Amino acid sequence: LVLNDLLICCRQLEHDRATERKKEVEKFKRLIRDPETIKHLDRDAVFRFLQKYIQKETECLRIAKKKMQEISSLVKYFIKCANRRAPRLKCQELLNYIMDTVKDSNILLKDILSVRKYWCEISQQQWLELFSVYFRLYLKPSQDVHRVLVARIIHAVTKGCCSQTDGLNSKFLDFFSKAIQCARQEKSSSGLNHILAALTIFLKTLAVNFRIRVCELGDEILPTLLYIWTQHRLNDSLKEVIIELFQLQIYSTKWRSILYNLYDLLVNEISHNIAVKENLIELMADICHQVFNPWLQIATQLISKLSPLLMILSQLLPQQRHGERTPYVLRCLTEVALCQDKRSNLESSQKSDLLKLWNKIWCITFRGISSEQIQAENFGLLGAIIQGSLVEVDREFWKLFTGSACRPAVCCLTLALTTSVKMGIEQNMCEVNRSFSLKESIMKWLLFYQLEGDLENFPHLVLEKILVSLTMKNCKAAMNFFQSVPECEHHQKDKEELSFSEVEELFLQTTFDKMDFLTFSVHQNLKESLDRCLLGLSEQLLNNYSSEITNSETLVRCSRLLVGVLGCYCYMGVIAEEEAYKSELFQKAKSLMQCAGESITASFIKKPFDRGEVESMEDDTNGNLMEVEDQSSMNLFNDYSQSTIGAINPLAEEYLAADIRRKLLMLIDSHLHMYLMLLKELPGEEYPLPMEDVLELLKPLSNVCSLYRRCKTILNHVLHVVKNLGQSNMDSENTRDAQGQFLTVIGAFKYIFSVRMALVNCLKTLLEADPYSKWAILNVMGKDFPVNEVFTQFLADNHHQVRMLAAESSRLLKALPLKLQQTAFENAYLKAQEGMREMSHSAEN
Repeated sequence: LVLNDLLICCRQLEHDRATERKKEVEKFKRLIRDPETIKHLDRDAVFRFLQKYIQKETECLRIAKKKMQEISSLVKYFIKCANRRAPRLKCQELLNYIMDTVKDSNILLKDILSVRKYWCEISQQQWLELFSVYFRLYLKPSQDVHRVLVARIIHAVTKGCCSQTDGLNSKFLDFFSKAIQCARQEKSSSGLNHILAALTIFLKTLAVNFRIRVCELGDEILPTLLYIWTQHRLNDSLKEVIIELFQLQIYSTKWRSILYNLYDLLVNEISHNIAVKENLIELMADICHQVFNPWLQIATQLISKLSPLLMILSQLLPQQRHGERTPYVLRCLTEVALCQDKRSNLESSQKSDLLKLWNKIWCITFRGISSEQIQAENFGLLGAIIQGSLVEVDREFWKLFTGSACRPAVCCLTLALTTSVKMGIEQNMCEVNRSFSLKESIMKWLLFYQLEGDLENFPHLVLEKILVSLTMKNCKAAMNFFQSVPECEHHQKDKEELSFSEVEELFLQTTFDKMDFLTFSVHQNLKESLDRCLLGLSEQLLNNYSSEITNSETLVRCSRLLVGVLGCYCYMGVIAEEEAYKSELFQKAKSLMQCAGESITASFIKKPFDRGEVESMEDDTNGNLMEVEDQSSMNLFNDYSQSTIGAINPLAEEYLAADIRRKLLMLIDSHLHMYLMLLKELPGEEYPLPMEDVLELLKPLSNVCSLYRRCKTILNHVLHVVKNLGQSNMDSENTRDAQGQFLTVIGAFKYIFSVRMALVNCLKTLLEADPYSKWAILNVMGKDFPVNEVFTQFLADNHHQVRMLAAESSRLLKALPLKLQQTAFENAYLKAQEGMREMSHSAEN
């Protein structure tokens, strides 16, 4: 046993290069069972799992002293060693992975295998992962596996994920890039460099970024072949140099504009339905670059005509509307005139009209210069549009999109008629936009609109009941008529097995309160509401008993349990007893245990992002439990009858954790005093994470509660210290972190001693190296409401800040932010209050 595999390991010496031809299979067989050998690997077979490197090449690479399958077999053997597959073995997964480099004459068998080997390894580390460059060197070389091409992005992820690291100006690829951009294939996966570039983008000069762009572009422009790459291409400067181009306006961009020239007709290059334009939504977004780089009429001229050509400017139209505000109110007519002709008549003209309607909407806030002639023409078109008055949908959009020209009301007929919400709940609001009273002139409209409200009998309306309710003016003429009207349906359709979960039905629940409690006084009708209570009490237990399928709808139903309160307001504020008192015990445990019920039970970037997988995308089932947890979140939301269910729930939640990360997510989602162990979740949990994960990102919201609390009073900070020790002690590996730890400083009074109610030396230390001074924001609170010697201390800090500024290529242009705009930021704090010494700093200026 102890030596049994050691025999096989001794046999691995005999399964080394010479005699290997059998015992390796026998090992692979010994592998094929190897009882508790991974346990021994967790015990002594790590060395075997390491011999699974160490002996392996000693078997293999020594035997390696045609027929590449031997490697592939050895690869299989490794893959078999890998097929331990519980296994981790990062060292070989480095070294053997290093050994899995070319440069370890290869079968390239690690190509997906390392990629395969990249999942929870790349959970753990990189270290350098400099072999990314070797890999980069590898792809830089001649032979074809497009595998590396996106697998670059893996290395990029390897940097881009936990690395807190980058370098070489990403230049090697960048160098290769335009080199590749001479002529090549395998580009879209290879486009992953853009991501790497995007990844690279951190805290560096867009100038430093600016190199290759048009360089690819025209060379790029020649082929379309993968729009994906092209899209992938379409990305970057359309942010980055857009980040450059969002800038100098306030602050070769012409060449970029020239590079953008390449776009201008690249618009024309579009073959495609609106599909190319649809695909060009990005390019439309990229066209927003073209917005203001002044051509808007040349667009209207490019809009001079045209069947699909309609769609283009039509597409372009919203982009024009969208990509900024402030086109020419002069050009408005130029559009509006051009718009007048086109937008009306076609099957497509609707989209144009919708755009025009949107453009019209876009015209609305367009302001400052009044000639209403266009508006009149529009008001004329307002008829001419309302003249068309026949559509599937976009009129629903176009409606207020026309109506915002105010928002005639002659179509309040169609509003009373709205059964024929998409427009309406808006258009009605757009109508309710007239006044409390104004649009109401027909006394029948409201119930007619409530008869127009017989259609959904539109969850998007969540407050539009009050919007529906807006006509009362204390008349209450139709008041209860509609109230029972569905309440009739509420009875009239009453079935336990029927469709249309009561969500939408309960969606009327406080709509009454959306009239009166909007405008006991509420609790009077609570029965007519409590009708929903049973309606709510209708479906509750069923899957709550069942633990079977189909409850996604119910989850979707339970999704409305996310109608929230969480603050101080009239309207949703009115929802509270309309919810909370409304369900006192109703589902209270009934929902609750269902959680305890739930309790026991292109993607390629996730090799590193298995943690991101560990973050996010795992499981739809119990996403309900999440939806439940969300529904459960109401408890906390409620927590300011049957509250201790919440207390139970955490006490329940307290139990232990893997998908319980999502529970740990819930663990955040939170006596509050007594609740301290709610943290104690993290206390193991965080400690468990060596956390290449963002994981404590949520910890902030948790710490937010910790804040919302912090002897009995004590350990939380003491823990949250460890939370800080999670970082300050870490003193490394954020790229992210501390922004909440920054936020943590609210309520100012060894290892943890210095920080507690000071901590700012970190905030001081927070200054220089970051996404550049990510922390720089954190300046804001720094003194933000101090006391005097505190302000003095704060000054001393402000000094210590000014002091901190000391330490800070274009890293100076970075220090320009990084010392300076940061120190300039350091001002902005001084921009706050007092104890100024204000330009006594600017003495430094």
